[PDB]
Amino acid sequence: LEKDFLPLSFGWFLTKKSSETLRKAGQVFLEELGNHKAFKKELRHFKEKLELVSYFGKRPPGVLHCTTKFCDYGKAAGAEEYAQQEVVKRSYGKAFKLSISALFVTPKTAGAQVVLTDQELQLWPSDLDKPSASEGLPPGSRAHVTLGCAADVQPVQTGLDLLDILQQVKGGSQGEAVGELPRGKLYSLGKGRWMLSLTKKMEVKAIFTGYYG
Ligand SMILES: [Cl-]
Repeated sequence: LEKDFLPLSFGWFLTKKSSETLRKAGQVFLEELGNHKAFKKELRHFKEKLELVSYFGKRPPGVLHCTTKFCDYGKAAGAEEYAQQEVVKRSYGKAFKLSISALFVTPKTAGAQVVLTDQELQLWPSDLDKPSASEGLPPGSRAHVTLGCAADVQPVQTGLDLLDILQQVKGGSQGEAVGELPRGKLYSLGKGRWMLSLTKKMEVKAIFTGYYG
């Protein structure tokens, strides 16, 4: 009868090569964004400039990763429900490619938007608190890699911020780009929200597995 612990969370964990590449790309973005006059003009929402690398002080300590289901060893809602799925068991330990379409910043978080393939969507949970469907967006829209958080912000916030951004962008509030950074168009969504839409999507290798701490 004896029950088994679940992981702390399921997700795609980037290889060291991929993790370092994306981490470097994220840091260059914060450096460039912070230098951009359009960003400096609207510093209200955050002769001195703001170093965003310092602002987003809390970074993922290990390799970067895209979380599917936070489980807390079973103490999270729907953890056992998610973990016993056939597709989760089959995909365990398996290698995937994650497509990064954009990098974004809010006063709370910094992260990368992941656009899941159809296969990868099968690994996306259905019972997320405040899902994409709740905001008129397709499931898996809030898939992401967290690059950094403000001091009193928890990592789960990054998914909420991406969702909020995509609801702005969906409803035609994207507008025209305020400018351009090296690797894409820079969009200002107001209220401290910024998005860099990559000219060429970035691909990273990651293994779908369970994290225990
Ligand atoms: Cl979702």
